[PDB]
This record gives sequence, structure tokens and C-alpha cells, in this order.
Amino acid sequence: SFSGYLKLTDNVYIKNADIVEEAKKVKPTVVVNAANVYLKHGGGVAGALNKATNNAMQVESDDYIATNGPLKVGGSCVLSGHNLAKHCLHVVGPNVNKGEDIQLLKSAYENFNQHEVLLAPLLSAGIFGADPIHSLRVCVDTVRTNVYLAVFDKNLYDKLVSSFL
Ligand SMILES: CNC(=O)c1ccc(S(N)(=O)=O)cc1
Repeated sequence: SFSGYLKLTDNVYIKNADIVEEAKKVKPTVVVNAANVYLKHGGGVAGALNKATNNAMQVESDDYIATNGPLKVGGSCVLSGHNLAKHCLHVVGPNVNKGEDIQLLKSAYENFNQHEVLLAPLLSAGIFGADPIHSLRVCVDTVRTNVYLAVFDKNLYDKLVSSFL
């Protein structure tokens, strides 16, 4: 199962790791993708996860969007996990750099409650523009299921652990 995680709360764990390498190693039931409403996995965690699937995630995602239309900000969809996980839970956190509402971050984390265990990044962190400290606080106060957070940046991981309340 998951190794080397630091326990933050009863159900939230954190590790300084590349979520792609973590998914390839664990092959969890669910890997969370930091998705946008269009499932266009061009960069960030989405681009990295999609690149690890040899673009199979993008091909599947385009067929999903062609059939269903875009997701809502704060929403999600379950697609294949390809070579990374059984499933990929594509969750759309608000992108502050695209001027989206940061109040939707709690709704985005509520999607995690539909899965008993998940490997996930911090929603809306990184290129999505939100404060990762705020994202971790929303995560621990919203997610009740077992969430194993992978934080790519070592320096951010240390800041997140050292400032955790
Ligand atoms: C392999 N990982 C990445 O390329 C990666 C990791 C983290 C980010 S973030 N969420 O923007 O800080 C983007 C991309």
C-alpha cells in the first residue's frame, strides 16, 4: 500500500512525491487528477498524468467531453486510471489564475468523499493559483475518506507540514 506518508489527521496523509511515480508504484484504486472543465490535460499534474498514460487519458477524456460536455468547476468525473490506477477521479478545483471562485474548493474536495481511499494532489494548488496551505486546510476539513496527498515540491511540502495546524 502507501509508504512513507506523514499522518496529518485521522484520515489525511502527506508525502513529498511525484504523484505520477507514486501512482505507478502503488497503482491505487483511485488517483485524483487536477483537471479543468474541458479535461484538457496540457500541463500541471494533468499534463504529467496524461503524459504517463502515453496520451490515453486525453483520448478517453476527449470522447467523454464529446458525449457529456464540460464538467462544472467543483465537479468531477470517474474515468480509467490507465497504467496509473484502477480509476482516475478528475476533479476540477477553481483556477484562481483564470479568475475562478476560490469558494468552490470545498465542493471540489467533497468529490473525494465518494471514494474510500485516494491518491491525490492538493486541489487548486500549483498552476491553479490557490494558496496550497489553504488547500490543505480545506482538504482536512472536508475530506472524511482516506486521502494520501502527494506534494511534488519539497520546499512546499516542508512549509505545508511545518505550518499545519
Ligand atoms: C511530474 N510532475 C509535474 O510535472 C507537476 C507537478 C506539480 C505541478 S503543480 N500542481 O502545478 O505544482 C505541476 C506539474
